[PDB]
Amino acid sequence: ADKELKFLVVDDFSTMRRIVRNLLKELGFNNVEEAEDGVDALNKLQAGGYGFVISDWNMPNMDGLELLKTIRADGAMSALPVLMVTAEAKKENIIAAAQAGASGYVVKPFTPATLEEKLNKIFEKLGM
Ligand SMILES: [Mn+2]
Ligand SMILES: [N+]
Repeated sequence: ADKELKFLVVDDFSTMRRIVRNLLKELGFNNVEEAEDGVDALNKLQAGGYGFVISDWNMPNMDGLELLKTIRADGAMSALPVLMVTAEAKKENIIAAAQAGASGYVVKPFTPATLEEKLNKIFEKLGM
């Protein structure tokens, strides 16, 4: 994928965002910004420039599932890739994410290898 691809990393906890940001850097992606909930995320997304969202599940103000649905229903942002992160693979979460059109899911805690594989799966599928 293009190393200038701009990522938005969304989580209400700084430590989780820092993990993802560092992993993206290791993979060669330095164009990365952070958001602390779904509303903060949409505010950044609608300001423009983003090509990929990595979002947690549970957040105040607007949670990750709601963020995903809002993105998918948006007349402009509908196609934006969104990788959802879930604390544990409760089948209901995984199912809900799939139904709502998530690009992929990853269960935390996750290894660097797992995130890399998940991202590449999405890139390759989308011809990125
Ligand atoms: Mn959370
Ligand atoms: N939700």
